[PDB]
Amino acid sequence: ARIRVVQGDITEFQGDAIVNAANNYLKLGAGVAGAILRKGGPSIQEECDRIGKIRVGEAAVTGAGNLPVRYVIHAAVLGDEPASLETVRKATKSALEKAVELGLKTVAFPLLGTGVGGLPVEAVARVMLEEIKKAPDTLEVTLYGYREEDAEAIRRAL
Repeated sequence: ARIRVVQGDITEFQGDAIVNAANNYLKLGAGVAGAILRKGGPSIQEECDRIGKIRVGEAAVTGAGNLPVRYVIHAAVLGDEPASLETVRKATKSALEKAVELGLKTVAFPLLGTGVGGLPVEAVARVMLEEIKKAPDTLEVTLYGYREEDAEAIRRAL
């Protein structure tokens, strides 16, 4: 895979899709998921509802409403199970698996598990980069740090 690192609002990403740090109930509540719902519109939650609960570690795909991107890949990092580097690794792999299957060429990922999940940026960046590097070169993953120091931490892990 190809990798870019930026600092900013993931909802403004211009590409094929963005990954949402989701709970397995696919409920857009706390975190940026709330901003995603806000800017994307209720259609995102509606599609999530139609899908129903999934298992922590898995991912689900829906449209992105009014977001510049086409899809929102919901990576379930916590909920019925606590966030951990293990759930982060699994959710990342699942999100990537969905991206490849849709033949996407540009997808943005946040540091899964570091928001509501409360996991450390350095450890999460490491785990996610290991999984991302296994993806095909046809896919370019943009990692978003919500603070400049987070983006800098991701770059140090490259």
